[PDB]
Amino acid sequence: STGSATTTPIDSLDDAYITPVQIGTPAQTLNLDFDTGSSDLWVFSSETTASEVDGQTIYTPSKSTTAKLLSGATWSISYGDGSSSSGDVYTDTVSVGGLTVTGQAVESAKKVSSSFTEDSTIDGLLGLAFSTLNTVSPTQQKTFFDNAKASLDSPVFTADLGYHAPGTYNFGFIDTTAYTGSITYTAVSTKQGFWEWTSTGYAVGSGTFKSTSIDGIADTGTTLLYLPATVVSAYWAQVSGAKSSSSVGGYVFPCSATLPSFTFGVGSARIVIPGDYIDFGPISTGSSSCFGGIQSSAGIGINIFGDVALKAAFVVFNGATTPTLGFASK
Repeated sequence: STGSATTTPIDSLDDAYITPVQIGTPAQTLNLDFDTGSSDLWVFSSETTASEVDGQTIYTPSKSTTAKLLSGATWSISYGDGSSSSGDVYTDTVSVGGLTVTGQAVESAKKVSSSFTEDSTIDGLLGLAFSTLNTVSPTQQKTFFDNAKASLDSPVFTADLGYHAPGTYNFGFIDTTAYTGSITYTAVSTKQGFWEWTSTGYAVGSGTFKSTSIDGIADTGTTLLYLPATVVSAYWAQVSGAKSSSSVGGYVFPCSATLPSFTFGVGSARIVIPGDYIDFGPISTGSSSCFGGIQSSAGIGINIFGDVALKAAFVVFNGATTPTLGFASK
């Protein structure tokens, strides 16, 4: 089997991407944030505290003939941005882009934090990291991908995120028309439950490539590119007037600037992030100070190849017995 679903930016900054997912019988379609940095599939629901729902579409298990309470199971998750959610668990049929899993754990939110309530476009998350990070207790649950894997033509999914445009998540096949050149594969460590890999270095604009190992995670659920302070300082030093602002919470730059590209290494291959991808616009409405898309990972504890980086590539998440990550230009 295979699946193929279009993913669409939630706003004009590509802050996140939503992908329609069918849950239950008859189908209830919710728009979920596919997150390769976490491992819970959770949704706004008929159980979510009413004051914490503001425009989201909810899953109502009592209207699904295939829903079953997973008795005694609870979940609770906290994300890198400080947001959180928790609740109880149903199993139900879940389909993505024509690919169906029966008995998928669908985590029903009883509580969500403010950031989720305030984002009316995101009806929940679909985690695509390794199932060892799943938060369901006392019986840990599998991700949609892990459940689908044995049925897939090939044990892979691919992320093809657009810049200010829709893109695609495919399951079970590699679309050879979706990228240019060849795919370069690189080793993954699953020790922390992430799609963790080591970049071979970077370049700023037309500058020379610096060979240096940068361990980090491929995380579709993080907007920006978070890298070591040394690397980030070298980038912003090439932008007149750019500075790190503690009041704003990161690097800002004059909105009048033209940003340089940023290149990252994948083995001997190179992925180029155009300068425009690094512009996240005015810090507040009407400001002439703009927020940067490359930020320091210092104090996160991990480097994160978020959407800014991933959208510059066609990315293969290879979930074979020895997992690997592939990157191609597109």
